[PDB]
Amino acid sequence: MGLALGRLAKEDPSFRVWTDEESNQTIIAGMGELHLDIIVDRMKREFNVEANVGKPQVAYRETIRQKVTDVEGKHAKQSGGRGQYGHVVIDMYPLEPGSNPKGYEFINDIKGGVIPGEYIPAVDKGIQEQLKAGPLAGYPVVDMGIRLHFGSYHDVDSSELAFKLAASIAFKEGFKKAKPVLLEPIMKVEVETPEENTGDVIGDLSRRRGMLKGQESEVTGVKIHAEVPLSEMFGYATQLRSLTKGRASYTMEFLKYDEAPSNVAQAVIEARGK
RNA sequence: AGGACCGAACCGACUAAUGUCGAAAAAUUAGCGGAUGACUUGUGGCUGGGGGUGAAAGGCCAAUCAAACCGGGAGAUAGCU
RNA sequence: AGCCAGGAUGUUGGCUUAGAAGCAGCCAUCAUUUAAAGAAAGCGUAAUAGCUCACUGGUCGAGUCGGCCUGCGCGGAAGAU
RNA sequence: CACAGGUGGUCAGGUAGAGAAUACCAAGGCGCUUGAGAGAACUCGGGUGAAGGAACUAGGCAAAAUGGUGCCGUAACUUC
RNA sequence: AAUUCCUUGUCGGGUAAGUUCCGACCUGCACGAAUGGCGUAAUGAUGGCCAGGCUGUCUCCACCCGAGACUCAGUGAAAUU
RNA sequence: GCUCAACGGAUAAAAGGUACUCCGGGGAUAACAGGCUGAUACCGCCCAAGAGUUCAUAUCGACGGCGGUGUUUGGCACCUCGAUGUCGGCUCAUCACAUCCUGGGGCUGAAGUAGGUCCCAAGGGUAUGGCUGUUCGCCAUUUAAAGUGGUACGCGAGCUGGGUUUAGAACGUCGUGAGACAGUUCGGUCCCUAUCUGCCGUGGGCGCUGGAGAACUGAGGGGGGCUGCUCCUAGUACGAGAGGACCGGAGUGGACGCAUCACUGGUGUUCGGGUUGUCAUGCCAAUGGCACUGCCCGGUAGCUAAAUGCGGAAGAGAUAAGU
RNA sequence: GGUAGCUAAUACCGCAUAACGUCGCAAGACCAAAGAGGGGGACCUUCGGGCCUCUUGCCAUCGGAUGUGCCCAGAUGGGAUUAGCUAGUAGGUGGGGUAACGGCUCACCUAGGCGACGAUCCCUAGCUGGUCUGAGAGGAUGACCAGCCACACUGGAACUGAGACACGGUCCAGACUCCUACGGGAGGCAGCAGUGGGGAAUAUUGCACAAUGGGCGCAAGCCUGAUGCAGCCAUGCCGCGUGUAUGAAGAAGGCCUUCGGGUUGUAAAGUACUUUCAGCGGGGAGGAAGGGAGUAAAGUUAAUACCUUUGCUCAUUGACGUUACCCGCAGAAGAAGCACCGGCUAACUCCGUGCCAGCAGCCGCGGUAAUACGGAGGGUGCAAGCGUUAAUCGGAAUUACUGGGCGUAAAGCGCACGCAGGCGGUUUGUUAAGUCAGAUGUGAAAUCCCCGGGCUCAACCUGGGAACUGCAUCUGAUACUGGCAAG
RNA sequence: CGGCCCCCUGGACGAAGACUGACGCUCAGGUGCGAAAGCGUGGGGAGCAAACAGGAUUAGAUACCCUGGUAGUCCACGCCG
RNA sequence: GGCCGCAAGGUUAAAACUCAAAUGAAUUGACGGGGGCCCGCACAAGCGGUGGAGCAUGUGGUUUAAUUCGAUGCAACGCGAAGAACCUUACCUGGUCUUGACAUCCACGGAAGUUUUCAGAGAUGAGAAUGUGCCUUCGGGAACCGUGAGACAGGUGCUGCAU
RNA sequence: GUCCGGAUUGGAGUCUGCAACUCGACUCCAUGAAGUCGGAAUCGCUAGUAAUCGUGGAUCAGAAUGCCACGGUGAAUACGUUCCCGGGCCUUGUACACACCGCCCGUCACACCAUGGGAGUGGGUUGCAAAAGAAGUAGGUAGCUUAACCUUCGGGAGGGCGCUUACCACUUUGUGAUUCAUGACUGGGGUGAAGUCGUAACAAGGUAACCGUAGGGGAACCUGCGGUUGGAUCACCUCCU
RNA sequence: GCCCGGAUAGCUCAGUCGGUAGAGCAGGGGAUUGAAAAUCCCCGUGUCCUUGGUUCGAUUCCGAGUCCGGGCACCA
Repeated sequence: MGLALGRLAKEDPSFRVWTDEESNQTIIAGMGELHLDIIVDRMKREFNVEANVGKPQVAYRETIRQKVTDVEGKHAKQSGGRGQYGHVVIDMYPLEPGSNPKGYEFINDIKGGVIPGEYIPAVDKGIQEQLKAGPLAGYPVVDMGIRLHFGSYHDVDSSELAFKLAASIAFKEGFKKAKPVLLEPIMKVEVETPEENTGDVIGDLSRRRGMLKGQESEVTGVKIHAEVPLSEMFGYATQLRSLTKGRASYTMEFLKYDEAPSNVAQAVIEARGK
C-alpha cells in the first residue's frame, strides 16, 4: 500500500497521503471522489494491493462536566521486602474548552509539607500519563484542571513512583465521579454555489447536522458558511457535484473541540466499551 | 509346535433380496464365519416344577416357560363385558 | 356558486437580534387608505419573494349553508374436492 | 400332505487341478405327476451398458470389483 | 467423552460448503482409581469418519433372457360377509 | 385407655418396581388424528405522539381501539381403546391466494439503472449439494425465482425404518434395592390373490323406429400456456459524471412436453468370428453339445435417449386495478 | 524444397603394382597414390598443348618433435546423532569391442570385494602455481595473472573429423520468446559492447589490425570484440602539486580571561621573488621488424628467362595522437580535506539542554557545575583522501607440533581384565626399512627474496642466482630405531 | 567387609635356593564387577520407618517435635548401573 | 536421534538465544540465633516516676488569608526561641515606593537642626514658622538634609548532597 | 469526691506598657470539674545520690510549670554475671563489602524473544519396484528401390529407403528415507528501574550443608535410606585418683 | 412452572417469633520492641431481606415484595 500510494502521489501532486497520528490509519486525499476512485482502482489493479476504503476516524476526546473534591488516592503497598507508601488528595474540575493551550492545569496547593516537594513532580507526571488514556473509552483527556491540596508520606516507604501510582488511583476514581463525557471536532465549511443551486446545498447540510452560521452572496451565487461535524463531512465532494450539476466548490477547516450531542457521544461510548 | 493362517465335508446363522392365507407354523438362492479345537457328532443313560440346567438371555426343559404339561379341588372367583 | 378586479405602509417588526421577513415559533397580534390585508389563512422560501385566499366592488340572478335527531342502504368483508 | 426342510457310517473311477473344491463325463439312476398358446404393465432370478463415477442414501445396503503359483519388493508401531 | 444438559460450545486440521469425525482448551449440569483409571502391538461377520479402485445405487433410465401375470383345456382353495 | 387425623373409624400389626409382563373392561379417561372455541400465534385495519432536515400519513408508526383465518403452543373431552398403522424421507400430487418470479398500474424522499410500498392477477413455473433421523436452520454455488399454507402436521391394503416405540447391553444421574430418566450409546420380523365406490384404458348388448356400409357436423370435455442472455434500437432519452433505459425487432439457449430412427450411440442369449476345460461324432481334420449366452470382440431389423425436428404465439371479444 | 536431363575438378570408385607395411609357425596371402604453377632453346605445334627445367602437393613405410589418451602410488573439505557397503559387484577363462589396456560389454564358473589408517550415506566445494596474514610453525583464501579441469537454454544421442560426443554445428523431447497465409517454422550473450531485473555494489551499443599471436594461401592479401589502445569509476598502489622567502603593532576581527593578559600568529596585508601542473601557441624521438617496384650480384638451369639468395636507391606502411617529450609566454592567480582530542590512545576547555535528548568498540557517561552528550576556539593523526560497516589473520602460548592444562579455578572413566593400536631391558651378528651423506632427474614461467640494470624517481618492467623445504633412483655410511638369528 | 564354627576358595607377603628367558607396560572399542534407593517373582516381617493419620507448634507449618504407621529394610534368584 | 532398560531412567550428546563475566585461593574488616574473655544503672536487688486524671509546652495531623521557617529512630519533639500584645516577624490582607530603608561615587540646591498645623488607618502628603554654625582660594569646600545620573545596593530566595 | 483537689466560668480590680480585643501576669470575692495510685508497655538512680522542700539568676517594659545555678532534709539495695541492650580484646566461619537494616531461591501474574513436542499441512532432494520408448546407433529383414564392381553381359554381389528387435531421454504410477517451511495448542529456557506468596541457601543461616535414589507438597523445599566434609562446637560446672 | 428455604458490619453467620444487634476477617488508636510486623491487650464496622400492618408492640409474626439457589416438571 505504502509503495503504491507513493507512486500515485508522485505522478499526481494533487493526491496526498499521510498517516493520521491518532487513528494510525492511512488517509488518502484527492481532488474529488471520482479522482480517489481512479486512484484506488489503480492501487488495487496495477499494483493489486487489497485494501478496504473507510472514513477518517473522528478524533474523539474525553473530559468531565462536574467538579469533584477530596478524591483520595492511597497506594499503600508495604509488602515484598520494603513497603511503597504514597497518598494524595486531589480536586478535579473542568476547564473552558481551549482556554488552556496545554489542555491541562496542575495546581500545587500543598500546605505544611504533608508531601515532600521532591514527590510533587511525580504526582503531576502520574496524572499526565493517565490523561493519555481516559477511563471512559481510553481516549486522551482534555480541558481539565487538577488541584493537589492534601496528602501524606512515610519517611522510609515513600517513593516517587509510589506517589505517581497514588495519583493514578485518585485520578481514575475522581474521573468516574466527575460525569465523564466523550468530545467531538466540528469543521468550519464554506460552499460556493450558483444562486439557483443554493437551496439544495443546505437541504443536505441540514441532514449532515450542519449549523448554517450565515451566507455571503457572491458573483457566482452564494458563499454559505456552516459548522459541520467531521463525521458528516465525508463523501460531500460527489454529493455537492450531484446537487449543483458540477458548478460548486467547498472548503473545510478544523474549528474547535465542541461537545458531541448526547445521543452521538453515548452511542460511541457503548460501541467502544463493546 | 500352535484354543495358529487360507479353504470343502460337518457345525453355525452377520448381511440384502425373496417367501410372508409360504415350498417350509423360520427356510431358499447369493457372499459369510469357524473348521487339531473351550471342535463337532451317533448310540445309551442321570437331574422333575418353586425344582432342574444355565460361557447368564429370565434363555431352554416335546412348536408350552417371570415358574411346564395333564387328571382332580372346581359349576374357583369376577363390584367387569 | 362561478365569471371580470384589488387583496397594504409601520413590518427586513423583534426574541436567538443570523434574518429567522405576512406564512418552524411565546410576543403588536392595532391605527389608518379602507372594500380591506388576518398586521396572514395556505403552498411556495437555505432565508424573502412568488401564486393566492380571507374581505370588498360589479355581474347574471335564485334560495342556500351547517349540525342534530331517526328509517333503509353503501364500503370495512381474504381459504383451502 | 407324494412337503424346495432334518438324519448316523461304508465304497468312492477318467481328463484338467494343490484337492473329497469346481467344471464335463463313466457305471448307475433320473426329466422332479399338470400341460398348450401370446410374447402388454408389473413382480421376481440374471446379462450389457454411451458420458459422468456416491452427485442416491439413514449409511457404499445391494451390485461391480479384487481374486492363482513362482519371484522381486514391503511402512509407522511392536509384547521383537 | 459410549459420560457435556446448554451446545451445532470455542479454536485448528479435513471439504466448495462438515450438529458426525480427528486433535486440543477446561467453564467436569453430574469422569476417576479392581461396581478398577490410563495407555496398548495383535486380533474383530464390531460403531464412527475420511481417500482410492470400481461400479445402474443415482442424475434419467433403455433394450434384451428365462419363470410367473394374460389367454386356452382339466382339477380347484382361503381370510371375510 | 386412640394424631382410630384417610376424622361413619375395613387389621391388635403392613412400603415399592415391571419395558418380562398377564387377565378382565373403558372412548366413563389420556397420547396421534377430526369437531366446538380462538387466550396465545398469524395477517388486516382504527387514533396519530413522534421519527422522516423541513412535513404525522414517500417509508416506519407509540400509547391505546376493533375484527378475520382455522395455519402453531393450548383449553374441552364431542368420535374411535371387540385397534383410526401412529414423525422425517421417496414416488405422486391437488385445490386456496394473505403472490417469491414473469404480466397490468397508482405514489415516491420515483433523474436513469436499481429499489421502497400498496392494489388487480392463480395461466404456468418455483434448485443441486456438505452436516443432521430431521420439518427447520446455517453454509456453498446458482436462479427470472428458489412463495406461505390446507390435504388424518396429504401419501405405509404404495415404498423405506434412520427417529420415536419390545425384549440384549453399557456410560452419567436418581434410588438401600427391584429398577427410572422428551438424558445418552450400539443392535433390532413392516403382513393381504381387490368384492363394491374411484380412476387410466379397451371391449360385448340393445338402443337411436326397414336393414347396411362410409364420411362428417360438433352440443359438451381434457391437454397446452414458463422464461434467460446477446445484438439491434443507442451508448440514444436521462444524467455532474459514473453510469444507463422504456416502447419495438432479431437471434440464440435452459427446464417440459410431443413424434420419430435419418444421422451419433446403447442393446441386439435367434447373425459372423476368436478362445480355455471337457465329451461325442470310429480316429486325423472339421464340427456339435455343457460350464451365467461358458468368457469376450464386433453387430442387421426393431426398441430406444444422451440424438434430432417441432411447440408454448399473433390476433379477436368481454373485462380487473387504473386511465 | 520436388522432378527430369546436362557439365568440371586435387570431389568419388575398380585395376596394375609393391616393401624394412599387415597377418601367419612359416609358406603365402593382401594393401595404396593427385596432381597443379612460372618461364623457355631448338623441337614440336590436331595451332590448347607435347618437351626440358625449376617450385610445391599426393601415396606408402620407419623415426623425431608437438599434442592427446590411459594406468599405479601419495596427498587433496566437514560429519560416526552416517557402520556396514556392493551383484557387473571381485576375479578367471572364452567371444565381441576400442587409437589402445581394462567388466568397456556379453556367456559360464568361482563367492568374492570394500570398511574404524572412515567403506556407505549426508552436507559443502572447481583444483593448483599462489594471495592475504604470521617472527616462525600455522591459520585463512584461491580477486588479479598463468596451468589444468568442468560446462555451453535443460535432458539425451551421435555424425563429421588426426582431434568434439562440439559455445557462435546436426538430430530428438522439454520449457521460454518471435514470425505465419494455421499447414509448419525459427532462436539460445556463462564471445564484445548493451538493456531490463536481482543486489550493498562492479564500466562505452569507442577506434584500429600499426606490432605480437592465430587461420587460409607458393605469395600479395583479406578476416581476428584474441590482442593492441581509448572512454567512464579516488576502487586500490605510487609520484607530484595548491608556491617558497621576509615581515610585529606582536594590527583588526574571533574565543579564552584571576579580564593583568593569553591565543589564532609571521598567521595576514604588504613587499621581494619563482612558474612545477592544468592554460595558450609551436617544435617533436620511439613503438618498424618488414614488405614491394626497380636495381645489381651469387646460386639454379639447355637458358642470362623464371625462381632461389645478398645488398643498393626510391616512394612509402601508426587507431593511440590537438602524442609523450622539449621550448616560450601571461596571472598568486585554477588547485584541501576528513577523523579525533574520559580512559585505553597522540591530543582541553567554554557555553545550552539535566537518567530528558541521547552517546558508546570496551569500561561506562546523563538524576541541575558533563575534559565522554551537541556548538566555538584550540589541538592531534592522516592526507586527495578521511571515517564507519562487513570480512580473514594477528595480538590469542583463548585448541598450545613449535607452544597449555586436569588435589580445590573447566577437566582422571566407579573399578578391573583385555583384543587391535602405541611403547620396550640387555649382549652379538646380519640386513639397511626408517635416518644421515653425495649426485643425477624434475619441482612451468610469472610471484616472493638477493645482487644488478631500464622507464626524470617510485609503483611498474627486466637479467642471473637463491628457493621450491618434496618425492623417486643410484652409490654409500651403520651409531640409533626397525626386520631376522643366537643369547 | 565385624559373634562363633565347619566346608569350598581367591589374593598378598617373607626367607634361602632352583627354573623359564623379556614371556613385559598401557589400552579405544569389548567384556566383567559395581553402595544405597528403586523394579520383578516367591518367601519373611521383631525393630526401624518414605507415604499416610492424629496431636502440638506457627501468621499460615501440607516441616522440624510427639504418638501411630504401610511400602521398604531381611532371605533366594534376577534387573537397574 | 540412536543404543540399553519391565519401568524409573541410564549412556552418548548438541544448537539457537543471553550475559561480561562466572570461578579459585588468600587479605583487611564487618557480621554470626559460633567459642573464650570482659565492661557500663546493661541486668540482678531496690527506691521513685511517665502511660489513666486536669493543666503547661513542643510536634504530628487537620482547619485557615496565613496558621513563617528549620530540627523530625537512639543522636527531633520545654529543640533554634536566654522569653511572639504591636515590635520581634521572615507569614497573611490591604495601602505604598522605586537607584531604593542600608554603603561608596556624581551634578545641583539648602547650615545641620528646631517648633507647629491640616489631610491620612498609618506609611506619607501639603505645608507653615525658625535657625542659618564651622574653615576660607569664599568662583570655598564637607560634618548634614533632600532631587536627578548610571554603576550598583538588597535577598531569612534555592541547593548542608558545592563548601 | 471530704475544711482533700483547684481545672473551669462570672463580676470586681492592680500594674507594666502608646496599647492587654484575639493574646500578658497577679490579687480579691464567688463557682467549684476530672481525679479515690493509673491497661499493654516503658523511664531514672549506687551516697550527700534517688525522693521531697524552698531561694537566686540569665532572656525581658511586662510575660516560667522551661533552662541555668544554690542550699535544706535525706533514704533502700547491690548475693552476682546466667539473660536482654550497647561496647572492648582474642580465636573461628562466611556466597557479606554505602558491609546482616547484608546477600539471595523458587512458584505465581503481565509483556517479549528464541527453541522442544504437536493432529497435521505445503515444498525440496533422493532410494526402491516397475511402466513408458522420441531421436540415434547396433543386430535382423517377408517388401519396395538402386550409377560407377561383375555378368553365360538375362541378372547377380553390395548398398539405400521401409519393417522389426536390444540399449536408452522426457514422462507416469506406487511406496519409502531425509530435509526446509508452517501448525490450534503445549513443555521448558531466557530477558524485562522498583509486582504477589512465603524465605530455601550463605554464621551451628536459626532442623549442618551437599550428592545419588525414592515418596510427598502452592513455592523455595520436606521426609526415608546410604554417602561425603567442600561441617561448627568441645569449653565450664558436678565428680575422681 | 411446583415447592422449599434464606438474604445481618466490606464478607459470613451468631441471634430473633419481637421497637434501638455479637465476633473475627478487610479496619483499628496503642502494642510488637531498630522499625514495623504478628496484628496483641482490647475496640468498633450492620440497621439483622425490606415494608405494610398485626402486635412477645417486627429483619423476626403474617402477607406482600426483591432476588437467588436447591429438590421436583413425565407417559403414550
